[PDB]
Amino acid sequence: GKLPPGPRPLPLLGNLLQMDRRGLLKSFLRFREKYGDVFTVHLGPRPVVMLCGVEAIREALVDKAEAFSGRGKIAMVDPFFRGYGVIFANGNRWKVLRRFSVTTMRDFGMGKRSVEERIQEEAQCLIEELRKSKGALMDPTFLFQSITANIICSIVFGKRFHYQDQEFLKMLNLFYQTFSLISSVFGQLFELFSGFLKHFPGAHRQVYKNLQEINAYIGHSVEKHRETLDPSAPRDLIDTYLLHMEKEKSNAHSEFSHQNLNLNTLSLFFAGTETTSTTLRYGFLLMLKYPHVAERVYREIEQVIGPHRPPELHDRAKMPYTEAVIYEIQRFSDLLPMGVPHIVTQHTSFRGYIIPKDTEVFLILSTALHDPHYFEKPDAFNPDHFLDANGALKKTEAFIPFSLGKRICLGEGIARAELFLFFTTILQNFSMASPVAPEDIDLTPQECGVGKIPPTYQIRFLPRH
Ligand code: HEM
Ligand SMILES: CCOC(=O)C1=C(COCCN)NC(C)=C(C(=O)OC)[C@H]1c1ccccc1Cl
Ligand SMILES: CCOC(=O)C1=C(COCCN)NC(C)=C(C(=O)OC)[C@H]1c1ccccc1Cl
Repeated sequence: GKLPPGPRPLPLLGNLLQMDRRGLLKSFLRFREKYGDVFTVHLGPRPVVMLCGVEAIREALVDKAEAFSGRGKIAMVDPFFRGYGVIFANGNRWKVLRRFSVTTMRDFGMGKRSVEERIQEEAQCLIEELRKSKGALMDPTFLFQSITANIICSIVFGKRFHYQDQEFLKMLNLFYQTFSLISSVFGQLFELFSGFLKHFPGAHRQVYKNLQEINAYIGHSVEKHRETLDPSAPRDLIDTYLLHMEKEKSNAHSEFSHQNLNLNTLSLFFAGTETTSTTLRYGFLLMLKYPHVAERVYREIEQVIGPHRPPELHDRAKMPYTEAVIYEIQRFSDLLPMGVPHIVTQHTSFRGYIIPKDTEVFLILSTALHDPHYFEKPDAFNPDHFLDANGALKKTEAFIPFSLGKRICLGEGIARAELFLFFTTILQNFSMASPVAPEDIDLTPQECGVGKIPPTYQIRFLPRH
Protein backbone atom coordinates (compact mmCIF):
# COMPACT_ATOMS: atom_id res chain seq x y z
CA GLY A 1 0.00 0.00 0.00
CA LYS A 2 1.37 3.32 1.21
CA LEU A 3 2.62 5.34 4.17
CA PRO A 4 0.86 4.17 7.30
CA PRO A 5 -2.28 5.98 8.16
CA GLY A 6 -2.60 9.04 10.37
CA PRO A 7 -4.04 12.51 11.02
CA ARG A 8 -4.78 14.75 8.07
CA PRO A 9 -1.77 17.07 7.63
CA LEU A 10 -1.65 20.73 6.50
CA PRO A 11 0.72 21.95 3.87
CA LEU A 12 3.84 22.97 5.69
CA LEU A 13 2.59 22.60 9.15
CA GLY A 14 2.04 18.84 8.78
CA ASN A 15 0.28 17.55 11.87
CA LEU A 16 1.66 20.19 14.12
CA LEU A 17 -1.48 22.01 15.06
CA GLN A 18 -3.03 18.74 16.14
CA MET A 19 -0.36 17.95 18.76
CA ASP A 20 -1.01 18.23 22.53
CA ARG A 21 0.27 20.87 24.97
CA ARG A 22 2.93 20.13 25.86
CA GLY A 23 2.80 16.35 26.04
CA LEU A 24 4.43 15.65 22.69
CA LEU A 25 4.91 12.02 23.53
CA LYS A 26 1.43 12.34 24.90
CA SER A 27 0.36 13.40 21.48
CA PHE A 28 2.00 10.40 19.89
CA LEU A 29 0.04 8.27 22.33
CA ARG A 30 -3.25 9.84 21.33
CA PHE A 31 -2.49 9.03 17.73
CA ARG A 32 -1.67 5.49 18.85
CA GLU A 33 -5.12 4.93 20.32
CA LYS A 34 -6.68 6.06 17.02
CA TYR A 35 -4.39 4.55 14.43
CA GLY A 36 -2.66 1.57 15.88
CA ASP A 37 0.97 0.86 16.52
CA VAL A 38 2.00 1.85 13.03
CA PHE A 39 0.98 5.45 12.20
CA THR A 40 2.48 8.41 10.27
CA VAL A 41 2.78 11.90 11.73
CA HIS A 42 3.70 14.97 9.71
CA LEU A 43 6.21 16.85 11.89
CA GLY A 44 6.31 19.98 9.81
CA PRO A 45 6.73 19.34 6.12
CA ARG A 46 8.41 16.00 6.84
CA PRO A 47 6.67 12.62 7.14
CA VAL A 48 7.81 10.57 10.16
CA VAL A 49 6.65 6.97 10.76
CA MET A 50 6.16 6.04 14.46
CA LEU A 51 6.27 2.41 15.74
CA CYS A 52 4.84 1.11 19.02
CA GLY A 53 4.93 -2.06 21.10
CA VAL A 54 7.64 -4.66 21.32
CA GLU A 55 6.48 -6.61 18.31
CA ALA A 56 6.60 -3.62 16.07
CA ILE A 57 9.91 -2.27 17.20
CA ARG A 58 11.41 -5.73 17.00
CA GLU A 59 10.00 -6.48 13.62
CA ALA A 60 11.79 -3.46 12.44
CA LEU A 61 15.28 -3.31 13.98
CA VAL A 62 15.85 -7.06 14.30
CA ASP A 63 13.75 -8.80 11.64
CA LYS A 64 14.34 -6.00 9.14
CA ALA A 65 17.77 -4.60 10.07
CA GLU A 66 18.71 -4.36 6.32
CA ALA A 67 16.16 -1.53 6.12
CA PHE A 68 15.77 0.15 9.51
CA SER A 69 19.28 0.60 10.77
CA GLY A 70 19.71 4.18 9.58
CA ARG A 71 20.34 7.14 11.82
CA GLY A 72 18.01 10.06 11.15
CA LYS A 73 19.13 13.64 10.82
CA ILE A 74 19.34 16.00 13.74
CA ALA A 75 19.55 19.43 12.32
CA MET A 76 20.57 21.34 15.45
CA VAL A 77 23.91 19.47 15.39
CA ASP A 78 24.50 17.88 11.94
CA PRO A 79 26.22 21.05 10.64
CA PHE A 80 28.96 20.32 13.23
CA PHE A 81 29.37 16.56 13.14
CA ARG A 82 28.84 16.46 9.42
CA GLY A 83 28.17 12.70 9.55
CA TYR A 84 31.03 11.75 11.82
CA GLY A 85 30.90 9.51 14.92
CA VAL A 86 29.16 6.27 15.94
CA ILE A 87 25.81 7.83 16.86
CA PHE A 88 25.70 10.08 13.80
CA ALA A 89 27.38 8.08 11.04
CA ASN A 90 25.59 5.90 8.52
CA GLY A 91 26.57 3.24 5.97
CA ASN A 92 30.18 2.24 5.61
CA ARG A 93 31.53 5.10 7.76
CA TRP A 94 29.42 3.73 10.64
CA LYS A 95 29.92 -0.01 9.93
CA VAL A 96 33.69 0.53 10.00
CA LEU A 97 33.58 2.67 13.16
CA ARG A 98 30.99 0.71 15.11
CA ARG A 99 33.31 -2.36 14.68
CA PHE A 100 36.42 -0.55 15.89
CA SER A 101 34.86 0.92 19.01
CA VAL A 102 33.33 -2.50 19.74
CA THR A 103 36.61 -4.42 19.55
CA THR A 104 38.35 -1.63 21.43
CA MET A 105 35.85 -1.94 24.33
CA ARG A 106 36.11 -5.69 24.15
CA ASP A 107 39.91 -5.66 24.43
CA PHE A 108 40.31 -2.60 26.54
CA GLY A 109 41.56 -3.30 29.94
CA MET A 110 43.04 -6.40 28.34
CA GLY A 111 46.34 -4.58 28.27
CA LYS A 112 45.55 -1.53 30.38
CA ARG A 113 43.33 -0.76 33.35
CA SER A 114 39.82 -2.09 33.08
CA VAL A 115 36.64 -0.10 32.92
CA GLU A 116 35.41 -1.67 36.13
CA GLU A 117 38.67 -0.65 37.71
CA ARG A 118 37.99 2.92 36.61
CA ILE A 119 34.42 2.90 37.81
CA GLN A 120 35.52 1.59 41.21
CA GLU A 121 37.95 4.45 41.70
CA GLU A 122 35.54 7.08 40.59
CA ALA A 123 33.14 5.48 42.98
CA GLN A 124 35.54 5.79 45.88
CA CYS A 125 36.24 9.33 44.78
CA LEU A 126 32.57 9.95 44.83
CA ILE A 127 32.08 8.74 48.32
CA GLU A 128 34.83 10.83 49.87
CA GLU A 129 33.27 13.80 48.19
CA LEU A 130 29.87 12.79 49.53
CA ARG A 131 31.37 12.46 52.98
CA LYS A 132 33.14 15.77 52.67
CA SER A 133 29.55 16.97 52.50
CA LYS A 134 29.01 16.20 56.21
CA GLY A 135 25.39 15.14 55.67
CA ALA A 136 24.41 18.46 54.04
CA LEU A 137 21.36 18.93 51.75
CA MET A 138 22.48 19.08 48.13
CA ASP A 139 21.26 18.85 44.59
CA PRO A 140 23.30 16.00 43.15
CA THR A 141 22.77 16.84 39.47
CA PHE A 142 26.24 18.29 39.28
CA LEU A 143 28.06 15.34 40.83
CA PHE A 144 26.28 12.68 38.84
CA GLN A 145 27.08 14.50 35.66
CA SER A 146 30.57 14.72 36.93
CA ILE A 147 31.09 11.05 37.72
CA THR A 148 29.66 9.89 34.37
CA ALA A 149 31.80 12.24 32.41
CA ASN A 150 34.78 11.26 34.44
CA ILE A 151 34.30 7.69 33.38
CA ILE A 152 34.48 8.59 29.75
CA CYS A 153 37.39 10.96 30.37
CA SER A 154 39.11 8.06 32.08
CA ILE A 155 38.52 5.84 29.04
CA VAL A 156 39.33 8.26 26.29
CA PHE A 157 41.96 10.62 27.81
CA GLY A 158 43.38 8.05 30.21
CA LYS A 159 42.46 10.21 33.20
CA ARG A 160 39.79 11.70 35.49
CA PHE A 161 39.43 15.25 36.82
CA HIS A 162 39.03 16.56 40.34
CA TYR A 163 35.42 17.59 40.97
CA GLN A 164 36.64 21.14 41.66
CA ASP A 165 38.93 21.49 38.66
CA GLN A 166 37.63 24.55 36.93
CA GLU A 167 38.87 23.54 33.60
CA PHE A 168 36.55 20.60 34.14
CA LEU A 169 33.49 22.40 35.45
CA LYS A 170 33.63 24.78 32.49
CA MET A 171 33.84 21.93 29.95
CA LEU A 172 30.95 20.23 31.71
CA ASN A 173 28.67 23.18 31.67
CA LEU A 174 29.34 23.51 28.03
CA PHE A 175 27.79 20.13 27.39
CA TYR A 176 24.77 20.53 29.66
CA GLN A 177 24.23 23.92 28.10
CA THR A 178 24.42 22.56 24.53
CA PHE A 179 21.93 19.92 25.52
CA SER A 180 19.24 22.16 26.99
CA LEU A 181 19.72 24.43 23.98
CA ILE A 182 18.65 21.50 21.69
CA SER A 183 15.99 20.63 24.22
CA SER A 184 14.51 24.12 23.94
CA VAL A 185 11.45 25.51 22.15
CA PHE A 186 13.69 26.67 19.37
CA GLY A 187 15.83 23.67 18.87
CA GLN A 188 12.60 21.93 18.43
CA LEU A 189 11.35 24.33 15.84
CA PHE A 190 14.80 24.41 14.22
CA GLU A 191 14.49 20.72 13.43
CA LEU A 192 11.51 21.45 11.26
CA PHE A 193 11.94 24.67 9.49
CA SER A 194 15.69 24.56 9.37
CA GLY A 195 15.35 24.87 5.61
CA PHE A 196 14.70 28.56 5.95
CA LEU A 197 15.31 29.04 9.64
CA LYS A 198 19.08 28.49 9.43
CA HIS A 199 19.76 31.71 7.67
CA PHE A 200 18.73 33.69 10.71
CA PRO A 201 20.72 33.26 13.91
CA GLY A 202 19.23 31.01 16.52
CA ALA A 203 20.27 28.60 19.15
CA HIS A 204 21.89 26.55 16.34
CA ARG A 205 24.68 29.11 15.93
CA GLN A 206 25.29 29.09 19.65
CA VAL A 207 25.32 25.30 19.75
CA TYR A 208 27.97 25.11 17.07
CA LYS A 209 29.94 27.63 19.02
CA ASN A 210 29.77 25.53 22.14
CA LEU A 211 30.69 22.36 20.40
CA GLN A 212 33.58 24.04 18.70
CA GLU A 213 35.05 25.19 21.94
CA ILE A 214 34.96 21.68 23.52
CA ASN A 215 36.41 20.33 20.31
CA ALA A 216 39.46 22.55 20.82
CA TYR A 217 40.22 20.68 24.03
CA ILE A 218 40.05 17.31 22.30
CA GLY A 219 42.44 18.30 19.48
CA HIS A 220 44.89 19.74 21.94
CA SER A 221 44.79 16.53 23.97
CA VAL A 222 45.16 14.35 20.86
CA GLU A 223 48.32 16.24 20.13
CA LYS A 224 49.69 15.79 23.70
CA HIS A 225 48.98 12.12 22.98
CA ARG A 226 50.91 11.88 19.70
CA GLU A 227 53.87 13.46 21.53
CA THR A 228 53.87 10.72 24.31
CA LEU A 229 52.90 7.66 22.36
CA ASP A 230 54.30 4.21 23.21
CA PRO A 231 53.16 1.84 20.39
CA SER A 232 53.54 -1.10 22.74
CA ALA A 233 51.76 0.46 25.75
CA PRO A 234 48.53 2.17 24.79
CA ARG A 235 47.23 4.15 27.83
CA ASP A 236 43.66 5.00 26.55
CA LEU A 237 41.07 5.02 23.74
CA ILE A 238 42.93 7.88 21.98
CA ASP A 239 46.23 6.01 22.18
CA THR A 240 44.41 3.01 20.62
CA TYR A 241 42.84 5.08 17.88
CA LEU A 242 46.14 6.73 16.92
CA LEU A 243 47.73 3.34 16.70
CA HIS A 244 44.91 2.06 14.59
CA MET A 245 45.72 4.86 12.20
CA GLU A 246 49.34 3.92 11.62
CA LYS A 247 48.72 0.23 11.08
CA GLU A 248 45.90 1.57 8.95
CA LYS A 249 48.11 3.84 6.88
CA SER A 250 49.93 0.81 5.52
CA ASN A 251 46.68 -0.28 3.77
CA ALA A 252 45.26 1.08 0.50
CA HIS A 253 41.74 1.94 1.58
CA SER A 254 41.64 3.36 5.06
CA GLU A 255 37.96 4.33 5.32
CA PHE A 256 38.98 4.63 8.91
CA SER A 257 41.69 7.20 8.50
CA HIS A 258 39.60 9.38 6.30
CA GLN A 259 37.61 10.20 9.33
CA ASN A 260 37.85 13.02 11.75
CA LEU A 261 39.51 11.85 14.85
CA ASN A 262 38.28 14.73 17.03
CA LEU A 263 34.66 14.57 16.02
CA ASN A 264 34.48 10.81 16.47
CA THR A 265 35.68 11.42 20.04
CA LEU A 266 33.48 14.39 20.78
CA SER A 267 30.53 12.38 19.44
CA LEU A 268 31.27 9.70 21.98
CA PHE A 269 31.15 12.12 24.77
CA PHE A 270 27.92 13.46 23.39
CA ALA A 271 26.36 10.01 23.28
CA GLY A 272 27.15 9.19 26.85
CA THR A 273 26.18 12.51 28.18
CA GLU A 274 23.07 13.09 30.05
CA THR A 275 22.67 9.44 30.06
CA THR A 276 23.42 7.67 33.24
CA SER A 277 23.61 10.85 35.21
CA THR A 278 19.93 11.27 34.56
CA THR A 279 19.06 7.73 35.39
CA LEU A 280 21.02 7.97 38.61
CA ARG A 281 19.44 11.27 39.41
CA TYR A 282 16.07 9.59 38.91
CA GLY A 283 17.23 6.56 40.87
CA PHE A 284 17.75 8.48 44.10
CA LEU A 285 14.60 10.47 43.93
CA LEU A 286 12.90 7.05 43.80
CA MET A 287 14.84 5.84 46.81
CA LEU A 288 13.47 8.85 48.64
CA LYS A 289 9.86 7.99 47.69
CA TYR A 290 10.37 4.31 48.47
CA PRO A 291 12.76 4.08 51.40
CA HIS A 292 11.79 0.48 52.12
CA VAL A 293 13.26 -0.37 48.73
CA ALA A 294 16.34 1.54 49.67
CA GLU A 295 16.70 -0.36 52.95
CA ARG A 296 16.22 -3.77 51.29
CA VAL A 297 18.94 -3.06 48.75
CA TYR A 298 21.30 -2.07 51.50
CA ARG A 299 20.55 -5.27 53.34
CA GLU A 300 21.33 -7.31 50.24
CA ILE A 301 24.66 -5.45 49.92
CA GLU A 302 25.47 -5.94 53.55
CA GLN A 303 24.50 -9.55 53.08
CA VAL A 304 26.46 -10.04 49.88
CA ILE A 305 29.36 -7.54 49.95
CA GLY A 306 29.47 -6.26 53.52
CA PRO A 307 30.28 -2.73 54.71
CA HIS A 308 33.92 -2.38 53.65
CA ARG A 309 35.12 -3.96 50.49
CA PRO A 310 34.19 -2.18 47.25
CA PRO A 311 31.32 -3.76 45.37
CA GLU A 312 32.42 -5.17 42.06
CA LEU A 313 30.74 -6.46 38.92
CA HIS A 314 30.98 -10.07 39.97
CA ASP A 315 28.61 -9.39 42.93
CA ARG A 316 25.86 -8.59 40.47
CA ALA A 317 24.79 -12.23 39.84
CA LYS A 318 24.47 -12.83 43.59
CA MET A 319 22.31 -9.73 44.14
CA PRO A 320 19.08 -10.22 42.21
CA TYR A 321 16.97 -7.74 44.20
CA THR A 322 19.40 -4.93 43.37
CA GLU A 323 19.67 -5.90 39.70
CA ALA A 324 15.91 -5.70 39.78
CA VAL A 325 15.74 -2.41 41.59
CA ILE A 326 18.10 -1.02 38.97
CA TYR A 327 16.11 -2.45 36.12
CA GLU A 328 12.86 -0.99 37.34
CA ILE A 329 14.56 2.37 37.70
CA GLN A 330 15.70 2.37 34.08
CA ARG A 331 12.29 1.13 32.97
CA PHE A 332 10.39 3.75 34.97
CA SER A 333 12.68 6.61 33.99
CA ASP A 334 12.24 6.21 30.26
CA LEU A 335 15.25 8.39 29.50
CA LEU A 336 14.50 8.58 25.81
CA PRO A 337 10.85 7.78 25.29
CA MET A 338 11.40 7.83 21.56
CA GLY A 339 14.84 6.40 20.98
CA VAL A 340 17.14 8.08 18.49
CA PRO A 341 15.69 8.76 15.04
CA HIS A 342 16.21 6.11 12.41
CA ILE A 343 15.77 6.40 8.67
CA VAL A 344 15.06 3.44 6.43
CA THR A 345 17.87 2.64 3.99
CA GLN A 346 16.17 0.51 1.34
CA HIS A 347 12.47 0.75 0.22
CA THR A 348 10.64 -1.75 2.40
CA SER A 349 7.40 -3.50 3.13
CA PHE A 350 6.30 -3.23 6.75
CA ARG A 351 2.97 -4.84 7.82
CA GLY A 352 1.88 -4.37 4.19
CA TYR A 353 2.75 -0.63 4.08
CA ILE A 354 5.29 0.79 1.69
CA ILE A 355 7.98 2.94 3.28
CA PRO A 356 10.39 4.80 1.08
CA LYS A 357 14.11 5.08 1.09
CA ASP A 358 15.07 7.98 3.38
CA THR A 359 11.94 8.13 5.68
CA GLU A 360 12.58 9.13 9.29
CA VAL A 361 11.32 6.55 11.79
CA PHE A 362 10.92 6.56 15.61
CA LEU A 363 10.91 3.55 17.84
CA ILE A 364 8.78 4.61 20.72
CA LEU A 365 10.42 2.71 23.44
CA SER A 366 8.26 4.22 26.19
CA THR A 367 5.53 2.02 24.82
CA ALA A 368 7.66 -1.12 25.32
CA LEU A 369 8.72 -0.11 28.83
CA HIS A 370 5.01 0.50 29.66
CA ASP A 371 3.45 -2.57 28.00
CA PRO A 372 0.88 -3.79 30.55
CA HIS A 373 1.20 -7.23 29.02
CA TYR A 374 4.73 -7.38 30.36
CA PHE A 375 4.48 -4.91 33.31
CA GLU A 376 1.43 -5.10 35.51
CA LYS A 377 0.23 -1.57 36.21
CA PRO A 378 3.18 -0.02 34.41
CA ASP A 379 2.89 3.64 35.55
CA ALA A 380 4.11 2.80 39.10
CA PHE A 381 7.55 2.04 40.56
CA ASN A 382 7.92 -1.67 41.44
CA PRO A 383 11.04 -3.77 41.40
CA ASP A 384 8.91 -6.85 41.50
CA HIS A 385 8.51 -6.11 37.79
CA PHE A 386 11.78 -7.98 37.46
CA LEU A 387 11.38 -10.71 40.04
CA ASP A 388 9.50 -13.96 40.06
CA ALA A 389 7.65 -15.80 42.79
CA ASN A 390 11.05 -17.06 44.13
CA GLY A 391 12.46 -13.53 44.02
CA ALA A 392 14.94 -14.61 41.33
CA LEU A 393 15.72 -12.03 38.67
CA LYS A 394 13.08 -11.98 35.87
CA LYS A 395 14.34 -10.55 32.54
CA THR A 396 11.77 -9.71 29.83
CA GLU A 397 11.56 -9.13 25.99
CA ALA A 398 10.05 -5.79 26.75
CA PHE A 399 12.89 -4.13 28.74
CA ILE A 400 14.72 -2.46 25.84
CA PRO A 401 15.57 0.99 27.22
CA PHE A 402 18.68 0.60 25.05
CA SER A 403 16.85 -0.23 21.87
CA LEU A 404 17.60 -3.29 19.82
CA GLY A 405 19.37 -4.30 16.61
CA LYS A 406 22.40 -2.92 14.78
CA ARG A 407 22.21 0.60 16.25
CA ILE A 408 21.56 -0.73 19.76
CA CYS A 409 23.21 1.43 22.46
CA LEU A 410 27.01 1.45 22.18
CA GLY A 411 27.47 2.01 25.86
CA GLU A 412 25.10 -0.57 27.35
CA GLY A 413 28.04 -2.48 28.82
CA ILE A 414 29.54 0.61 30.27
CA ALA A 415 26.17 1.93 31.33
CA ARG A 416 25.14 -1.03 33.28
CA ALA A 417 28.44 -1.16 34.99
CA GLU A 418 28.19 2.46 36.06
CA LEU A 419 24.69 2.03 37.42
CA PHE A 420 25.53 -0.94 39.50
CA LEU A 421 28.85 0.14 40.83
CA PHE A 422 27.75 3.60 41.63
CA PHE A 423 24.42 2.58 42.98
CA THR A 424 25.78 -0.05 45.30
CA THR A 425 28.82 1.88 46.48
CA ILE A 426 26.88 4.95 47.44
CA LEU A 427 24.37 2.84 49.24
CA GLN A 428 27.03 0.73 50.88
CA ASN A 429 28.17 3.83 52.63
CA PHE A 430 25.19 6.13 52.93
CA SER A 431 21.58 6.10 53.79
CA MET A 432 19.37 8.76 52.18
CA ALA A 433 17.21 11.61 53.60
CA SER A 434 15.15 14.67 52.58
CA PRO A 435 12.94 17.39 54.11
CA VAL A 436 10.05 16.03 52.01
CA ALA A 437 7.84 13.16 53.04
CA PRO A 438 7.82 10.07 50.76
CA GLU A 439 4.12 10.47 49.98
CA ASP A 440 4.78 14.13 48.99
CA ILE A 441 7.45 13.33 46.45
CA ASP A 442 6.45 14.27 42.91
CA LEU A 443 7.91 11.84 40.39
CA THR A 444 6.52 13.65 37.37
CA PRO A 445 9.21 13.74 34.69
CA GLN A 446 9.89 17.06 33.09
CA GLU A 447 9.51 15.68 29.50
CA CYS A 448 11.12 18.84 28.37
CA GLY A 449 12.00 18.17 24.80
CA VAL A 450 13.08 14.76 23.78
CA GLY A 451 14.31 13.46 27.05
CA LYS A 452 12.58 12.72 30.24
CA ILE A 453 14.21 14.60 33.12
CA PRO A 454 13.36 14.19 36.78
CA PRO A 455 12.28 17.14 38.87
CA THR A 456 15.04 18.73 40.88
CA TYR A 457 15.45 17.84 44.56
CA GLN A 458 17.43 18.20 47.72
CA ILE A 459 18.99 15.12 49.14
CA ARG A 460 21.44 14.43 51.95
CA PHE A 461 23.60 11.32 52.25
CA LEU A 462 24.12 9.84 55.69
CA PRO A 463 27.06 7.66 56.82
CA ARG A 464 26.48 4.39 58.72
CA HIS A 465 29.03 4.24 61.67
C1 HEM B 1 21.31 4.75 30.71
C2 HEM B 1 22.11 5.24 29.77
C3 HEM B 1 21.91 4.98 28.28
C4 HEM B 1 20.85 4.64 27.63
C5 HEM B 1 19.47 4.40 28.21
C6 HEM B 1 21.20 4.54 26.26
C7 HEM B 1 20.32 4.20 25.31
C8 HEM B 1 20.68 4.28 24.03
C9 HEM B 1 19.74 4.26 22.96
C10 HEM B 1 18.23 4.12 23.08
C11 HEM B 1 20.40 4.37 21.85
C12 HEM B 1 19.84 4.40 20.44
C13 HEM B 1 19.76 3.02 19.84
C14 HEM B 1 18.70 3.00 18.82
O1 HEM B 1 18.94 3.60 17.80
O2 HEM B 1 17.65 2.40 19.03
C15 HEM B 1 21.77 4.48 22.19
C16 HEM B 1 22.70 4.60 21.24
C17 HEM B 1 23.96 4.84 21.58
N1 HEM B 1 24.41 5.05 22.86
FE1 HEM B 1 23.29 4.91 24.44
N2 HEM B 1 22.53 4.83 26.06
C18 HEM B 1 22.93 5.09 27.34
C19 HEM B 1 24.15 5.42 27.73
C20 HEM B 1 25.08 5.51 26.80
C21 HEM B 1 26.42 5.79 27.15
C22 HEM B 1 27.02 6.04 28.52
C23 HEM B 1 27.07 5.81 26.05
C24 HEM B 1 28.56 6.12 25.93
C25 HEM B 1 29.40 5.19 25.52
C26 HEM B 1 26.16 5.55 25.00
C27 HEM B 1 26.59 5.51 23.73
C28 HEM B 1 25.75 5.28 22.74
C29 HEM B 1 26.19 5.23 21.42
C30 HEM B 1 27.61 5.43 20.90
C31 HEM B 1 24.98 4.92 20.62
C32 HEM B 1 24.89 4.78 19.11
C33 HEM B 1 25.74 3.62 18.69
C34 HEM B 1 25.12 3.24 17.42
O3 HEM B 1 24.17 3.90 17.09
O4 HEM B 1 25.57 2.34 16.74
N3 HEM B 1 24.87 5.35 25.45
N4 HEM B 1 21.97 4.43 23.56
C1 LIG C 1 21.92 12.13 18.71
C2 LIG C 1 22.41 12.57 20.10
O1 LIG C 1 21.30 12.61 21.00
C3 LIG C 1 21.71 12.18 22.23
O2 LIG C 1 22.79 11.63 22.43
C4 LIG C 1 20.82 12.40 23.28
C5 LIG C 1 21.18 11.99 24.56
C6 LIG C 1 22.38 11.35 24.85
O3 LIG C 1 22.13 9.98 25.17
C7 LIG C 1 21.73 9.28 23.99
C8 LIG C 1 22.86 8.36 23.54
N1 LIG C 1 22.72 7.03 24.14
N2 LIG C 1 20.32 12.19 25.56
C9 LIG C 1 19.70 13.37 25.46
C10 LIG C 1 19.47 14.07 26.64
C11 LIG C 1 19.31 13.80 24.20
C12 LIG C 1 18.65 15.02 24.07
O4 LIG C 1 18.30 15.44 22.97
O5 LIG C 1 18.44 15.69 25.24
C13 LIG C 1 17.94 17.00 24.95
C14 LIG C 1 19.59 13.03 23.08
C15 LIG C 1 19.63 13.85 21.97
C16 LIG C 1 20.54 14.90 21.91
C17 LIG C 1 20.58 15.73 20.79
C18 LIG C 1 19.71 15.50 19.73
C19 LIG C 1 18.80 14.46 19.79
C20 LIG C 1 18.76 13.63 20.91
CL1 LIG C 1 17.63 12.33 20.97
C1 LIG D 1 12.42 15.82 14.02
C2 LIG D 1 11.68 17.07 14.54
O1 LIG D 1 12.17 17.40 15.84
C3 LIG D 1 11.13 17.77 16.63
O2 LIG D 1 10.15 18.40 16.22
C4 LIG D 1 11.22 17.40 17.97
C5 LIG D 1 10.18 17.74 18.83
C6 LIG D 1 9.06 18.46 18.43
O3 LIG D 1 8.84 19.54 19.34
C7 LIG D 1 7.50 20.03 19.18
C8 LIG D 1 7.36 21.38 19.89
N1 LIG D 1 6.14 22.08 19.47
N2 LIG D 1 10.28 17.40 20.11
C9 LIG D 1 10.80 16.19 20.27
C10 LIG D 1 10.28 15.38 21.28
C11 LIG D 1 11.86 15.81 19.45
C12 LIG D 1 12.43 14.55 19.59
O4 LIG D 1 13.36 14.19 18.87
O5 LIG D 1 11.89 13.79 20.58
C13 LIG D 1 12.15 12.41 20.30
C14 LIG D 1 12.31 16.69 18.47
C15 LIG D 1 12.92 15.95 17.46
C16 LIG D 1 12.18 15.04 16.72
C17 LIG D 1 12.79 14.30 15.71
C18 LIG D 1 14.14 14.49 15.43
C19 LIG D 1 14.88 15.41 16.17
C20 LIG D 1 14.27 16.14 17.18
CL1 LIG D 1 15.19 17.28 18.09
